[PDB]
Amino acid sequence: TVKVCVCGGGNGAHTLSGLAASRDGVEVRVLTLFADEAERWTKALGADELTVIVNEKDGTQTEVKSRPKVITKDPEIAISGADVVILTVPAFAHEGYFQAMAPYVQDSALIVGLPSQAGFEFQCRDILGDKAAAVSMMSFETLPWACRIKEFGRKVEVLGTKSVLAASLIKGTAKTVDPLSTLQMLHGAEPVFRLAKHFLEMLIMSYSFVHPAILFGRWGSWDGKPVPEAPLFYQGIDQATADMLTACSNECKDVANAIMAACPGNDLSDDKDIYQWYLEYYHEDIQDDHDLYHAITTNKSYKGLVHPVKAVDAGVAPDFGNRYLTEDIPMGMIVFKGVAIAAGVAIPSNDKLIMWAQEKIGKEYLVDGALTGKDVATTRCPQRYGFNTLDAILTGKKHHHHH
Ligand SMILES: NC(=O)C1=CN([C@@H]2O[C@H](COP(=O)(O)OP(=O)(O)OC[C@H]3O[C@@H](n4cnc5c(N)ncnc54)[C@H](O)[C@@H]3O)[C@@H](O)[C@H]2O)C=CC1
Ligand SMILES: N=C(N)NCCCCN
Repeated sequence: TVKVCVCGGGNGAHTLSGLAASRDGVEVRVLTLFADEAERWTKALGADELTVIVNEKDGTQTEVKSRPKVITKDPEIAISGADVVILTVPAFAHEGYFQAMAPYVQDSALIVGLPSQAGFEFQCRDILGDKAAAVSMMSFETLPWACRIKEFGRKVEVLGTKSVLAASLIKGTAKTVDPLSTLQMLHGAEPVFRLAKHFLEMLIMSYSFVHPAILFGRWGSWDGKPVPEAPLFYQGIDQATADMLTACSNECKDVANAIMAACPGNDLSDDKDIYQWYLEYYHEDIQDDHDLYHAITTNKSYKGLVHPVKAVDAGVAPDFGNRYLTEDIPMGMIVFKGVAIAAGVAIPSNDKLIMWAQEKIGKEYLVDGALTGKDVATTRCPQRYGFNTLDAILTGKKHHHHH
């Protein structure tokens, strides 16, 4: 039997619990530490099975029905004996699960971030301590599905499910169940999971700048004047924002190259241009792909997608807060900035974006190019956990003298 603990009670948690529990020889324990979400889910589901509606490419809908073994807020029941522990929650909830699982997680456990967001492994290492080197840490780029709960506890819809998805892996000393094939089995035929060469590649390939860039490209020098209605998001970018995304992406390559040169045996060559990335994973949706601007603006899976806005005098105004900034900055850009400092690589365009973004949401992470902001302890930059060197970042071991 493979024993999976699904952490969370969101769209993803519902879907993953639904899908994973439908597989033969799989036992699912749902863990959720959000107050009494666990009891609520339980009362709601009753004696029925959890239902997942999957929208196929045919336009048809397949119904998956299954039941988890237990739905609980008790980590001892959820984590003990678990072969795989999958965290599917907004990144701010990760700290709580790592803290809860710590004294119950076995050496052999595969600890999965679905999705991880940036700094997932640094946090995991810090919280689990000496147990971190034993377990394996798996980081997935994004969520496998586009999904929404329809009826809490008992029904979730997959609007679409990704064709391919990448994940990185830090192997522990303990032999886990096979990370890639086990995860694949839980998800079914799709996405077709591939293994990223190195976890830092996966972290950098998050392109945490993307959403901060887009918001800046449309609201950067915003004269305060309202607009009639929510402007297009991705499809609404101009040439300047495209260039900005190219600049940031290059800064990603810069950091990647610096690590490789300072640290032999760390293959980060799969860090590619955002433009080169778009064509790899959206080609069938892009009608005009001669450059990055056109690659993004003619992307058919970006149509109808608009900025978050709110009602103001004489029209509509950008709605910051959201998760483009409250997540992508502390759980994204800052982490990348932490690696950039450790590599010694300047990244003026990422910096430009951080400084602007944090002000919008009334947070402070970066000050004078240095990670000394008011709320820097709420981020996952490796420096926050005392991982200050590339070696510390890579291996999780601090230094270490010795009189
Ligand atoms: N289609 C989708 O739902 C997409 C979501 N994602 C990403 O995947 C991640 C998971 O997505 P969802 O499952 O939709 O997230 P969600 O927003 O549905 O998750 C809500 C869950 O977060 C936890 N939570 C909320 N407030 C909390 C609190 N203050 N303290 C402790 N726990 C709390 C609870 O368990 C709650 O059930 C997100 O980071 C999202 O950005 C990525 C692609 C698509
Ligand atoms: N890391 C990637 N390759 N893609 C990120 C998916 C977008 C999540 N906002």
